[PDB]
Amino acid sequence: NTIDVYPGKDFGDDDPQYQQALKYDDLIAIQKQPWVASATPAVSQNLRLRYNNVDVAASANGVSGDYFNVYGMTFSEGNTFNQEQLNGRAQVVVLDSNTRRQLFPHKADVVGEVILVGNMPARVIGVAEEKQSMFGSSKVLRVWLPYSTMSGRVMGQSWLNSITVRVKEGFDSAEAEQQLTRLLSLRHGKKDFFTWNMDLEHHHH
Repeated sequence: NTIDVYPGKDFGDDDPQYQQALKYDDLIAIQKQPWVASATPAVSQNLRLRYNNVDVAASANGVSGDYFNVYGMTFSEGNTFNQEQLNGRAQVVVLDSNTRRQLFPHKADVVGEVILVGNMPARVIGVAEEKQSMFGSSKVLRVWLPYSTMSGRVMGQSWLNSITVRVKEGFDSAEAEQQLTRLLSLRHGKKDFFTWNMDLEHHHH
């Protein structure tokens, strides 16, 4: 009914070698299948975070900030983006627990710190805790900014977190998922991704 496609083998696989599994050309190929109503990517930008002498690759996502709820992430410090930050395109950032450890190993509190997100300074407004979330903790360094702040900023190189494929009404969704899987295995020469098929009504994330 809707089918998510994810890179790698298991939930939580965002290691470097999996980030490039799903291609824009794959999205376009899916989009042309006759059983597909629509197919949408979720995209991160890879950039570098700079704080003092730390300079590290990270994946940044622009989110709408009900985002943390729907994935089961809570905040160990600070909070999610408020309405003015979202409307105002504010230069503010939420850290994952890996990023927080990397940049601020010693600090008791990091809310109010400023980091460079690529070439854009951003005030840290919270730290998200991923360990009890749907997919567990990241294997890489993740940050989140307001979607509006990210839109039109070419902050770095994009990769596909996932592709969500809506199946046309009345089509057999198990067979759809099998066709999707054949299509992509053939384009890749292997099964380096996995799928999660569900009721549109349950796709709350």
